[PDB]
Amino acid sequence: RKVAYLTFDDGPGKYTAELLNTLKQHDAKATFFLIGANVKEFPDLVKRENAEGHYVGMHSMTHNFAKLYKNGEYVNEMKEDQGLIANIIGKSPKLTRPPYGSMPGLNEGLRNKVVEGGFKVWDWTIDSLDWRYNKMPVDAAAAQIAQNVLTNATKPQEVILMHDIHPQSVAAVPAILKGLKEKGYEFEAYHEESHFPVNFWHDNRM
Amino acid sequence: KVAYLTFDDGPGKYTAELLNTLKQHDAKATFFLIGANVKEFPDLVKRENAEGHYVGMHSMTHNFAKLYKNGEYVNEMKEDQGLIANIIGKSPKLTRPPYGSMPGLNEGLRNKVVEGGFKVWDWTIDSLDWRYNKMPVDAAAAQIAQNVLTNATKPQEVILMHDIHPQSVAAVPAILKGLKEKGYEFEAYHEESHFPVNFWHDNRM
Amino acid sequence: RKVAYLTFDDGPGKYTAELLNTLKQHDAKATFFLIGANVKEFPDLVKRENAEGHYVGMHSMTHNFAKLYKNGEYVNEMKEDQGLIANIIGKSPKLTRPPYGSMPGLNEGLRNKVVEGGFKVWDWTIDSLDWRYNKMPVDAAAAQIAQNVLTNATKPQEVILMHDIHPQSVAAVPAILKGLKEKGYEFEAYHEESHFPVNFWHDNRM
Amino acid sequence: KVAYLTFDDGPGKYTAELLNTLKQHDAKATFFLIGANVKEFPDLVKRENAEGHYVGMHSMTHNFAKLYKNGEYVNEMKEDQGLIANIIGKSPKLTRPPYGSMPGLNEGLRNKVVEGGFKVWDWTIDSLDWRYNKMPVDAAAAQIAQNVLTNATKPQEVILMHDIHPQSVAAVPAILKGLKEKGYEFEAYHEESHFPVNFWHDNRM
Ligand SMILES: *O=[S@]([N])(=O)C1=NN=C([N]C([C])=O)S1
Ligand SMILES: CC(=O)Nc1nnc(S(N)(=O)=O)s1
Ligand SMILES: [Zn+2]
Ligand SMILES: [Zn+2]
Ligand SMILES: [Zn+2]
Repeated sequence: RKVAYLTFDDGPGKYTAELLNTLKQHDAKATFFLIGANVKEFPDLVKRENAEGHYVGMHSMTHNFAKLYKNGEYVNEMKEDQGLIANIIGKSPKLTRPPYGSMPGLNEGLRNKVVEGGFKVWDWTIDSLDWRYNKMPVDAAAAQIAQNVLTNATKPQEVILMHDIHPQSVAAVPAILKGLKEKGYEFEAYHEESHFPVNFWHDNRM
Repeated sequence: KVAYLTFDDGPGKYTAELLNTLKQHDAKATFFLIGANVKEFPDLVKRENAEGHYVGMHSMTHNFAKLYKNGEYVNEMKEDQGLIANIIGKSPKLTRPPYGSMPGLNEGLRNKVVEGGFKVWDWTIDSLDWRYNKMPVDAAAAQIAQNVLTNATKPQEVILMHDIHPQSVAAVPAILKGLKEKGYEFEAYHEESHFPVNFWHDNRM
Repeated sequence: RKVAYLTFDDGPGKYTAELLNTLKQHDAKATFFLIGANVKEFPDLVKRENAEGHYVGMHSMTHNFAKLYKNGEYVNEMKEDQGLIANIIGKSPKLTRPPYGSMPGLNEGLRNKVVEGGFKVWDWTIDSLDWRYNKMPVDAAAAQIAQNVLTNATKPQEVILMHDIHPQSVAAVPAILKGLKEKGYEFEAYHEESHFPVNFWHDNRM
Repeated sequence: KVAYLTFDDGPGKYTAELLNTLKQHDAKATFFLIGANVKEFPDLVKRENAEGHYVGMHSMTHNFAKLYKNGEYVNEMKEDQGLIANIIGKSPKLTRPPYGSMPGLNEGLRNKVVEGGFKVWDWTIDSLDWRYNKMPVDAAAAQIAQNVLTNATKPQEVILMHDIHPQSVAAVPAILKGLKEKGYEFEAYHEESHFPVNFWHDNRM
């Protein structure tokens, strides 16, 4: 049995909504890591993502490496975010997705507090790199970002990294969805009850 | 089968001469105008719209830094619209980016344009008139025409030309006769007829 | 009457020679814009690029936008860069390729000095974007770089921008020669005997 | 079909018993060792080569930022190779980058690795042994075995495992049994047999 966990980072944003509709059409559930500023300006998008079966998770407030990691504000920022997410969906999500990835910012110090505070941390196994295709016709970048993801679905579980704040990205996801599904994947959201670790540090306390 | 003639960087001194050649061939075209040329040639603007041609927008400065690296595009395009609306009494939606949307019109600016209510048009055929500048008008023109005819192949096509260069205006009469024999029709843009023609393949425009 | 002007920027470098061989294997000629620092340290690659029929032209000494344009060193650096190249190959090439392209750095005033100094200036009609595919498998980067270039060869002449100093770039060169050839192109170097303008300023003085 | 067992981050506590199970099933493997563990367990290092396995480098600091943002990868690999040679009297060339070559081994570094004479190896199969750390070894080993077995399809396979974890070494016995049933042979790397296995698909390594 194969499962493909789509994750969309640094949202929600102006393309988020159209992306929410493409999932709807393929009966496909997904996972969202949101920056707290976008949580404030697009709050109906949060509830929609949630109301529609997807996991809503944290991605810090500032998305700033210096503040997150060298000053150690990761746990604070993820908490404050969870605050906003909760005043909006009525659950405190515990899973977080570090800006720029846990490697190497989330040192053993932070990782210890990460665990002390109740949070889990996801990285990914597949980097669509969608956000680097910002300089070409959109139908074409989409086709490449799709090829990028399709040709790396091998392991029964894969955690695909995307960004819902870029048009080429959302444009890709249809081709992705068709493909993985015909490769035998199912498109599930993260489930806290079902947690398993996925991080660059091999640290199975997250 | 439809062909859309487009004329950038005007109005200017040959625009008059050009408007007549279009009149005589019962040909409607499209004009993307610079604000300062709109300020200086308001007569030509009134006539352009008067004669069935579409009147559209080509910014205020035709300045690459300001439009794209400073994100003034939608600002300049809009103030340009004011200028035009004060002369023809409608506010046009269609903009043609100086130097084209690629890549100056980033995903961000492309939001603001969509949000501001504008479409964006590029072209499919570059007459390349600017190569034959300050050159014998008809020598240059026959070549400008030759460029255009031989890249006319697709059912619809949009043609980049500049009515501020004499060899360009000179190439127009011959282009009209050649494209009709290819089975095209010579139309202006219609806002209700809108369809996307942009390098980004961005169908929100 | 289809001609493709392959151009290679920031060279020469550690992948340049392999590229020179693929070119000889497909008996195809191309154009090289070179950085003076690379001129000096790979001088035998300059002499050979020239020796094998390709055009050798200048790409400045510092590839530094502030110095080239906001200080107006373009003409200077392009003449000094020429100086080195002449001392290796014995001709003073006329054609320059501005770092980051003439738009917008090469203003009315610089462009004046350019025309005054005898030089010509080229940009391109296709940006392969090769240099951006730095963060994925190389065989896969090449393929996208190839489709990027193959799907934009439309005009009778096209000037293709590439960098001979990245591995993914030279790997696309094979696939590209294959595809354009059956799309009807011939691979020539720039000949100053046959110069014509190609720039963003539409300035046919250069 | 040939199957290449690799063991990272060692030697350590369980390396010895692993070596008995390998010797016991007439099985040859590949060990990528860390310089501090080479200094601490020379008899294991000495033993590993002596029993026909390959001994390779997995860095000096297993520290992602030093290796790749500071380009100390080659340096740490050269120094590690040294420590290792002082024990087995040859200098190995095959390295296994901590955290895999993607994406920390840039074109710049991949150059230096090729210049310095080294190859680089990633894996085909990730045992995922690290998930079941500090867990019931019985269960953990069983799942770990399955993980690997359920991914044995390609004629050649390079498997990532860690001989510093009890659950991994415990899994090895059953892994050898399943793959030996799928007709695999269990070879060690040989440098004169080298072929590229890296995420970059850089066939210079
Ligand atoms: O989508 S995010 N959280 O902005 C990113 N996480 N890692 C990224 N890129 C690199 C190079 O680390 S982006
Ligand atoms: C974004 C961008 O401008 N890329 C480049 N344009 N020309 C380049 S050069 N001097 O290496 O060939 S890079
Ligand atoms: Zn992010
Ligand atoms: Zn213009
Ligand atoms: Zn390791």
